[PDB]
Amino acid sequence: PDPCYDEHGLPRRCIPDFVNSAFGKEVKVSSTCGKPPSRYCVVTEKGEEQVRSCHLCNASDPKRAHPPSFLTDLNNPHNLTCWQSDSYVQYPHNVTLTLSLGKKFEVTYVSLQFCSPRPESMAIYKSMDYGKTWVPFQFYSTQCRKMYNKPSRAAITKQNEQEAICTDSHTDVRPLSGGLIAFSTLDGRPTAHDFDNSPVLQDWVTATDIKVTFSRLHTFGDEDDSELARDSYFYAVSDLQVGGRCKCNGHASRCVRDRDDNLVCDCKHNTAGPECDRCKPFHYDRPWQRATAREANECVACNCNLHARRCRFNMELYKLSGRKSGGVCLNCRHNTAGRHCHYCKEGFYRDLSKPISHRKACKECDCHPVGAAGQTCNQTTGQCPCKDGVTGITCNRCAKGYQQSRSPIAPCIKIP
Ligand SMILES: *[C@@H]1O[C@H](CO)[C@@H](O)[C@H](O)[C@H]1NC(C)=O
Ligand SMILES: *[C@@H]1O[C@H](CO)[C@@H](O)[C@H](O)[C@H]1NC(C)=O
Ligand SMILES: *[C@@H]1O[C@H](CO)[C@@H](O)[C@H](O)[C@H]1NC(C)=O
Ligand SMILES: [Ca+2]
Ligand SMILES: [Cl-]
Ligand SMILES: [Cl-]
Ligand SMILES: [Mg+2]
Repeated sequence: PDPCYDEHGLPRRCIPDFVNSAFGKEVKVSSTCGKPPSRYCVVTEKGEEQVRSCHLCNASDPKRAHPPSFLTDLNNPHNLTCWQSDSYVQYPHNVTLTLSLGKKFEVTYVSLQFCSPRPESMAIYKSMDYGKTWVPFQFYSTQCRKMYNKPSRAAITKQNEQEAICTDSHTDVRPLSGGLIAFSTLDGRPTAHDFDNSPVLQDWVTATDIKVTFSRLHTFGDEDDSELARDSYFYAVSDLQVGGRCKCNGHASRCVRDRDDNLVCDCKHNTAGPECDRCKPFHYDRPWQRATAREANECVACNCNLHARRCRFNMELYKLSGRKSGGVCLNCRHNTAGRHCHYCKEGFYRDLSKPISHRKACKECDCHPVGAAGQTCNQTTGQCPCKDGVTGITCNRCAKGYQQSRSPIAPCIKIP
């Protein structure tokens, strides 16, 4: 039935399936050819020598068009579909593709398959917010310092596992077609074998949005002086994939769509939030944790003895509890008061025929106006303070050895 839970009832860690989060998703592209229609030449090889061809890009024409929708469409090797950029975009100048996922993902690989020859310099970035800000995932260039101001193949140390390497790898042509770029978020990082227990990595792989930027271009022609180049140079890619899973903090087996049309974890274990990053309301007894293989870490309910609908977590009480219970109740109802709403407030006492949860569990003090030396009774017992000859819970009768008078000042008087 439910993978988020045991054979019997018990919370166990759960993860959504690894998928290609890009598939069929519309990517935004800085440029697309065919408006206005345009000719493009491509120089290529029969292995010993250079052969050059020519073609047209027409947005209008399906057979001769190349939309951004071809980046994520179903990839068939034998029948290829390529997005193609404009021409005469080249350093400085970049073509940029961004993919909004609408929700936070754990990204394993970002991978590209190029129709043109691969870029001399390109960069992958991610966004953790919703497309406001961008931090570098990885750089690719022949000259790293000159292009991106990054050292060449910088070692990754435990000290910083979140820096982006810039490599000269995957900058080569050949291939002038079908070159792959595969970026791995966890590759060469010292705590990756430990990922589940490695928060900084768990942060690293977390993205809402993914951006690819192509900067410098190979010139495969390749006259000096005044050369109005006979050859156009562009960027063309048949496939863009980002592999990974919806980020649920181990608290969900799946993500789903809202009544508000938003992708969110279908959150289990008494958790809430788009990432399951925090506890569901009234569930504040212990603090929030990421589910692990060893520990499910379900948010547990506050105990209000059915007298309060909201509570808050107190870390200090949690600690002094032996890290057992930290919740305290808010705005107890039904004339109760205290951490757990476990006692009646002043002016009331605890009727002990009724269970602590009972809505009537706290009776109003009924303290007899004449036989009692004061109005507020004992919260736990119900006993009113009793003037000298008087007894009863309510201070309503005379003791043995005492006789009743008609006086409101002195109701019970000792015999001889
Ligand atoms: C592009 O192809 C379309 C086919 O619908 C054709 O009508 C047009 O003449 C071609 N060139 C353009 C759009 O100028
Ligand atoms: C290539 O794919 C398109 C997609 O509709 C199809 O119309 C076309 O016939 C395919 N070409 C071949 C040779 O299979
Ligand atoms: C193009 O890329 C440069 C460096 O790649 C980047 O700083 C810039 O934001 C991009 N284009 C713009 C915004 O002019
Ligand atoms: Ca394609
Ligand atoms: Cl093409
Ligand atoms: Cl390579
Ligand atoms: Mg092409």
